[PDB]
Amino acid sequence: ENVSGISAYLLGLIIGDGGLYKLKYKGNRSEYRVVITQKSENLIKQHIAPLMQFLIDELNVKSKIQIVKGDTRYELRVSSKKLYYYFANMLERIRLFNMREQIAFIKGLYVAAGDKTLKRLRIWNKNKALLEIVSRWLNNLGVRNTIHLDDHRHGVYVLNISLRDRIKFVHTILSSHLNPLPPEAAALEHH
DNA sequence: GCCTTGCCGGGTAAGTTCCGGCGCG
DNA sequence: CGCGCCGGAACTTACCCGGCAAGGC
Ligand SMILES: [Cl-]
Ligand SMILES: [Cl-]
Ligand SMILES: [Mn+2]
Ligand SMILES: [Mn+2]
Repeated sequence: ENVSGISAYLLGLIIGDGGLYKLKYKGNRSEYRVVITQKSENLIKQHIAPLMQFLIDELNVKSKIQIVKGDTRYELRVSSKKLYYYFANMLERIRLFNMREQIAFIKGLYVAAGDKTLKRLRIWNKNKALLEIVSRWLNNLGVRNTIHLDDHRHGVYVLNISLRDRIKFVHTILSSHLNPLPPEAAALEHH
């Protein structure tokens, strides 16, 4: 499914560089936000926003995509109870992702929280349970990896992908045409 | 000879929840 | 009155990045 793949990709970005927020305001007012932030304006507008917009249209979500410029980064934001729960329930059921969704999610998580040099293959996150799920998926895909506490200070774990399986990881996972290619993977393929 | 990877410090790119406003039953 | 989109941004915790050296083949 094209929509489930894009969805899993976006969830990867949300988990890695954004979030899902249920806000309560003065006067019993409220808001539900789907958020992805990124320093690069181009990435948010040229790569991420069009995918989100496709999803919004497919799901008949009436809300608009907002791009807010902040001091340190751009924010892509959709204010939508419907889209919020769509992603929050998907995240709840993450262990049940099929292979396609797994790969889309890993791509997204990597763009957001991965080692972009690709000299080493690493993903940082404070959620060990999350990295452990990804570890299992990678193993099933034949990509060896380890999880260690990379930063004792702030308690951020790292998922290190064995360079023995660099080709398999990059070609089979980052470069799968089953769903949107991460920018650096698209570049490699077009050379 | 060199690759790999745990480990750790460097200079910062994300995240999180406020605010005032509007719309609508 | 009770909720849910919009637009902005202040505030908080950094961001992944990259060097080093131990191990192992
Ligand atoms: Cl990438
Ligand atoms: Cl509304
Ligand atoms: Mn990021
Ligand atoms: Mn953070």
